[PDB]
This record gives sequence, structure tokens and C-alpha cells, in this order.
Amino acid sequence: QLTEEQIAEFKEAFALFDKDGDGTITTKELGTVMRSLGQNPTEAELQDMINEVDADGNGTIDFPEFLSLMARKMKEQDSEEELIEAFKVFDRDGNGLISAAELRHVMTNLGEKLTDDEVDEMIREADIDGDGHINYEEFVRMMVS
Ligand SMILES: [Ca+2]
Ligand SMILES: [Ca+2]
Ligand SMILES: [Ca+2]
Ligand SMILES: [Ca+2]
Ligand SMILES: [Ca+2]
Repeated sequence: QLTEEQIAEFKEAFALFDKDGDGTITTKELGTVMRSLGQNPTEAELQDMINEVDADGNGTIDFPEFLSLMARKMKEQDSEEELIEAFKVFDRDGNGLISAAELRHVMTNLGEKLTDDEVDEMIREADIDGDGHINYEEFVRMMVS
């Protein structure tokens, strides 16, 4: 499941939070890590963050809990990065929007020679804000559906 080196890496990450090395991250120690990086969440906000990760409902995060989450997160990241890469290719001019001209061009490079009507239908179907283009959120919402 994990190598010793992965474990060690994860333990080093856990230690950043576990300011006192007691084997748990509290809402308070989370507050320290958030603050050091420029956020100042309320105790209510910290409690939600801990509650979302705290499996045994004991109020703090232990290493198996942290390890479990970071496996989740690292999957999510590999999913996301792929969606983002693909979007950026589709958006040839980098402007955050995939125009129909871009979509047609890249489809031609993917083996499909489409008409303007066909590509306009693809865009209509997926467009949410009405602008006749596809932004990242729109792009993701279609891809994962
Ligand atoms: Ca601690
Ligand atoms: Ca806040
Ligand atoms: Ca716990
Ligand atoms: Ca574009
Ligand atoms: Ca749009």
C-alpha cells in the first residue's frame, strides 16, 4: 500500500501540524498552520475542517486519519491535474475560454473533422453561462458527467 519512504514523508507532513508531537492535530494546531500561511479561520471554521477528517469522532486528527485523507487528496490531485492539462491544450490562446474555433481545431487534431454546426452543438450542450464558449468549470462539469 505504501513504502517506508512514503510513510516517512507523510509523517514529516503530519509533524508540521502536530506542534507538540502528541500524536494528534487539534483545531488549535491547525489554526497555527493556517495562520502562518496567511489565513485566520474562526474556531468554527477549524472545527469543520477537523470534523471532515476525524473518523473516530474524538475531536483530533491522528496519523491513520491524516494518512487516509492524504491518500484521498493525492487521488483528487491526479484527477484534477489531468482535467487542467486537457483544458489548457484545448484553450489555444490561453485566455481561459475555449472558443468554437479552438474546439474545432483541436478536434481536427484528435481525428474528427467537424462542421461549425457540430461544434456549436457541443458548446451549447455544455455551456452554462451562455457565452458560447467553454470555461474550466463548464469543461469539468461536462467531463465528469
Ligand atoms: Ca498535537
Ligand atoms: Ca473566515
Ligand atoms: Ca480522531
Ligand atoms: Ca481561448
Ligand atoms: Ca460558457
